[PDB]
Amino acid sequence: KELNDLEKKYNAHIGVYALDTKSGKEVKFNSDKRFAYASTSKAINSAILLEQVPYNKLNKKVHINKDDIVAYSPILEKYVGKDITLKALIEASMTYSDNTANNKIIKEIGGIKKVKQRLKELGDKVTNPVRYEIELQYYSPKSKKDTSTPAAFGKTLNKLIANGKLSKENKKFLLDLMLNNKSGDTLIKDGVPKDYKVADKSGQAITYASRNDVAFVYPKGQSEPIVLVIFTNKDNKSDKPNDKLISETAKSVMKEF
Repeated sequence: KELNDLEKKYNAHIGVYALDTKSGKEVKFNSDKRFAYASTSKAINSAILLEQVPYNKLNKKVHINKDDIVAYSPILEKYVGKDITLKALIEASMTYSDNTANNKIIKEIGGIKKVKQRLKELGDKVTNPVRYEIELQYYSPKSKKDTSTPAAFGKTLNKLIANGKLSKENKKFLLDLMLNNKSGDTLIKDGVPKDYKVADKSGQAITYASRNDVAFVYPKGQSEPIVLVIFTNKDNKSDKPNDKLISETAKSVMKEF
């Protein structure tokens, strides 16, 4: 199935970057075009924090007040005036896509500027974090704010997590959250073969049908992962996205491996 054909069928724009970490073979399609990354950045922020906090120290607590709360914080709203461990913060952001948990994580790292700084060091000059949740969800094709390209985002996910500086315990804790996440069952998880294990983080911005999924894919019989970045959008501001597009893009791309 050709990807050009998939863009016509759904009337959408597809951006893909896949890297087999075993062979180093790559599959690219509009892999240098910018798209809003939305909530898939939650994975990037959790990883960056886990580089500076050992597994044994995730029990450490942070205080949450009224001022921290942003829209769509299903777990964090129950914590106003309370303390929460860093472990529970990462779980709320990854599993429930909690917006307040993500802003607090970025604060712990030091703020948007420390995140950007870390990306530079990893060699990522493209990913451009500017706003916190939920302003980062307001995408305009005329702005570079909070956008990245499928190639830049995928090489960063490979460096941070697959070939990164995480300890065994931290890497496993994070990947297990991503494997047991039920929010991405309609995406990459829906299009790859049944024997394949998929650890993903999905995303949806408010405008232009911005629907994304990023994953670590384990083919039956291979312990090294295939990193898979799928960013898609439509032409009108108010377009509603169709998840089958991403399931189909994933089935089509996996045929190359």
